Amino acid sequence: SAKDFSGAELYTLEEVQYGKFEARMKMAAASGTVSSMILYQNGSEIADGRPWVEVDIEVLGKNPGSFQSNIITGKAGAQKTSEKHHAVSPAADQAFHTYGLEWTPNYVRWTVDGQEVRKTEGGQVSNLTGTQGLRFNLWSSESAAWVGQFDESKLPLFQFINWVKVYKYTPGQGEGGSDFTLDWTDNFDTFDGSRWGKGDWTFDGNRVDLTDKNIYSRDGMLILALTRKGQESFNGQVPRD
Ligand SMILES: [Ca+2]
Ligand SMILES: [Ca+2]
Ligand SMILES: [Ca+2]
Repeated sequence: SAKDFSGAELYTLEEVQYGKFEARMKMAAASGTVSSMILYQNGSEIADGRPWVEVDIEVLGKNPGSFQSNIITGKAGAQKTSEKHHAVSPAADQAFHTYGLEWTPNYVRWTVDGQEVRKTEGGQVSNLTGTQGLRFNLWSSESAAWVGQFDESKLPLFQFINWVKVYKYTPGQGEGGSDFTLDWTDNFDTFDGSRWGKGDWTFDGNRVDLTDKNIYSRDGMLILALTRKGQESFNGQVPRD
C-alpha cells in the first residue's frame, strides 16, 4: 500500500479461549526486524475503550540468539506490558526450534523445544479474557532502540514454518492427565484457506505493509517474507528441518 517495504502475517481465521499452541520454525533476523508467533484478540488495536489482549514471542533482529516474550493488556494508548528475554540456541535464524505458548485461566507459559523459559501468573493473566487467534508475522519496527537500525542490505528475509499444532484446554483430561488435548495440526503441505488468513494492513511504528504477496507455500513449509516493495518473491532453497 503506502509503505516502502512488504512483510507478512499468517493468522487463524478462528479465535479460541485458552489452549496450547506449538509452531516449528526457523525465524528471520537482521537489524531492524521483528519475526514472531503471537496470540492476539482481534480488534485489540481499536481505541474505543475495549481491552487489549495479546501474548507474544518476538525475535528482535539485532539479537537473533534470543526472543522477547510479552503479555499486552490494558488498552490501546495505555498498554500494560511485561517484556522479558530468553536465550535461544542455536540462534533463532540458524535452526528450527519448537516454540510453545500455553494460556489457561491460571497462567501463560512459554516453551522452547519443550523446555519452559517463562511462566507468568497474576494480574495480566487475569485480564486475558475472551478469545485469541494464533498469528505469525514478519515486519520491521521503526524503534531502533528496540530492534536495531534497519539494515536494508540484508533483504529479503524469510521465516519458515514447518508445522503448527493447536491443543484445546481440557483441564485434567489430556494425556497422562495433562490439561491439553491436540485439536488440529497443519503440516503446511499447502496454504489452507479454510483455516488461515493472510494479512493485508499495517500499523504505526511498522515500516512495512503486511501483504498476501509475501506468504509462500513450498516443500512442506509456509514461508513469510520481508522484502523491499516491488521485490516480493521467494526463489531460494527451503531449509531442511
Ligand atoms: Ca536503514
Ligand atoms: Ca511441514
Ligand atoms: Ca488478506
